[PDB]
Amino acid sequence: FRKMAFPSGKVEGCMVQVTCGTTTLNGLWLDDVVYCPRHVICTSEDMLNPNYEDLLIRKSNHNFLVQAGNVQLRVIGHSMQNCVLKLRVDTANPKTPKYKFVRIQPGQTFSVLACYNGSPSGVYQCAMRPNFTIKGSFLNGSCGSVGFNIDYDCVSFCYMHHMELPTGVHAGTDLEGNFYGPFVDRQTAQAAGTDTTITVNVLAWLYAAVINGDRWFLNRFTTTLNDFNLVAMKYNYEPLTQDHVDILGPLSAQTGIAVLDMCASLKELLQNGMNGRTILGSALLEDEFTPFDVVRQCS
Amino acid sequence: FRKMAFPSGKVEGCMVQVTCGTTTLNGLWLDDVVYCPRHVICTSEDMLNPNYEDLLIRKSNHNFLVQAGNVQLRVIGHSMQNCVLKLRVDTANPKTPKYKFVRIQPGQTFSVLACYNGSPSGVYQCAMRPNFTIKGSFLNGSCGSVGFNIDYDCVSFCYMHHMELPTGVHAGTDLEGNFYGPFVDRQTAQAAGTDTTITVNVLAWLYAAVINGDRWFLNRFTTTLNDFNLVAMKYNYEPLTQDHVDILGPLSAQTGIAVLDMCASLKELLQNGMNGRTILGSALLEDEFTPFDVVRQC
Ligand SMILES: COc1cccc2[nH]c(C(=O)N[C@@H](CC(C)C)C(=O)N[C@@H](C[C@@H]3CCNC3=O)C(=O)COP(=O)(O)O)cc12
Ligand SMILES: COc1cccc2[nH]c(C(=O)N[C@@H](CC(C)C)C(=O)N[C@@H](C[C@@H]3CCNC3=O)C(=O)COP(=O)(O)O)cc12
Repeated sequence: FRKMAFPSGKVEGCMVQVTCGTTTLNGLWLDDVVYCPRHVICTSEDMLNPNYEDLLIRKSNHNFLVQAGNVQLRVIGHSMQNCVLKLRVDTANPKTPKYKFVRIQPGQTFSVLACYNGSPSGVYQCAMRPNFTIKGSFLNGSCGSVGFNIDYDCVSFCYMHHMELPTGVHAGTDLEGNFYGPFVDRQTAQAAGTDTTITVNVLAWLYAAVINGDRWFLNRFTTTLNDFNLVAMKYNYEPLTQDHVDILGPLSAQTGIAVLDMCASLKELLQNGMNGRTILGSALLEDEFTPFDVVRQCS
Repeated sequence: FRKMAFPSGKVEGCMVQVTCGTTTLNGLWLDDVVYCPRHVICTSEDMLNPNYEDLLIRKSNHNFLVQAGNVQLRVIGHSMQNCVLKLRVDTANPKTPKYKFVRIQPGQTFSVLACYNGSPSGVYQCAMRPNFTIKGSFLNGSCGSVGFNIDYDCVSFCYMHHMELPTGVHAGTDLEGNFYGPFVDRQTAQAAGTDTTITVNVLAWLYAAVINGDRWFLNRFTTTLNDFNLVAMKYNYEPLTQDHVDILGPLSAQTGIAVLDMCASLKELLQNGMNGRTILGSALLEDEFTPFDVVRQC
């Protein structure tokens, strides 16, 4: 069991660089539209509190340099959707995959393709925290890098990178430019809310352990969803949703362990601790594997 | 600071499916040659003690089914290099990157493109352990998946997957077909030698933790290289060479913590444990980041 990203080639073929003045960021070239963070239009001093609608009115199509590698793509239109700039270019990307734009929920994981000046640098898997932060790895010049999932050659884009909080975590938008969480694209220290443990992913990990024959923590009690949720919040664990119960279904069926029985097993772990014992080799409960992640690495 | 693999697009364009009989696995298509593990020619019976050269001479070009996506490539030749079968096809792969075949040293890292039926499934980073296994994530059908590094648009292939040991770790060959370690491509339960921890990599990772504003493990003390290595070897850590010390230079210069200062930190963490704390989110001392790995990301 390890953190595994999706193959990045279908997204690599869509990465370009977008420059305004001296500001260069990454953009996403799908069909004949390039998506990138709107603050590329900002000067260093417009950034503390920018008037983006005002800033954009001064810009023209020919103020935008879009480059696939060193090849220029002529910009023939521009609009602002929330915090993302949409640049219509004169060439449909021949490497455009089947795609959708999706807004993910806390807990869901995705692969990040870290890029600089339109050139891929690395790929790794992140989880969206309950406080709408990701624990990423980004340097200057990374903005506009995207996060994604691939389901049957269809690339679901879910994240575009904008910001590093003072705590070192990262924040950004979906591909419609709506931030995850309560952050804004300004040059300003913002703090995320207190983070919690992703309960649905911890349960998936317990299912993963059972599948591999590590099952001492199973007990003979059960619980209601509401009773579990109330206890979970006293341990800094996220409450479960009906959708969380549903995506645990496959693992529940595969192991024969009811979701609410596994919750009662987790509940006992929270009230009593590990007592010097390990699960899948570890003394800590892992919370960045989704049920889908567990199914993927077991099937 | 997280484990990050190279982007895999240049390799994805090389993965094909290879079928001989009722065995299917992955192959790597570069120019007009397809590389895959040789046991794709074996039947259930042969697997116990296969005389491979004997079994190969009895195969024809038309016994090999190579599929690239949905298109089928026609084998026009075949040979064996150690545990790797080389299948010549009549079509050159347009997506062939600039590439080299390299054999990595233990402690060095690479990216693994896990593939099933010639279709890429996931990418992650591994390190060649000192006992020549890797701690990967591979299921049935993953044989022929490859490991690689990328330096200035040149892909260096170093690993082709063959086996999962009873202990759950993994083993394979370089692209010349030579196994890493004492393993053999027969269907037997094989054990590796005792593993040790990659010391130079643990130090790099401690330097990585400092760079990211975590310092709770440092201390005022210092140690000599030999006195460090005595303690390190007692804990089944690999010895630290003067080359390792130099390789860590950049990280030492950036953080202003001398190497042998960090060694004293590691020596204390080994003698005192981690006392319930975590470093970069880990309860355990992590050894799968090389110095260059840290630098490239930091
Ligand atoms: C407001 O005072 C602060 C105080 C304390 C902490 C703070 N953090 C930020 C911030 O994050 N600012 C955004 C730009 C704003 C307009 C949203 C930014 O810097 N994003 C980077 C990615 C970053 C760079 C390093 N690691 C990353 O993740 C880009 O890539 C685009 O900027 P570049 O032109 O490429 O450098 C401001 C700030
Ligand atoms: C009694 O014998 C044993 C006892 C105890 C442990 C054992 N382990 C193996 C082994 O690993 N055997 C190789 C083939 C031999 C001939 C080298 C194999 O099974 N390789 C997999 C990838 C593997 C499969 C699961 N996870 C992976 O990483 C392929 O991909 C090709 O096989 P498939 O055609 O896909 O089934 C044999 C064995």
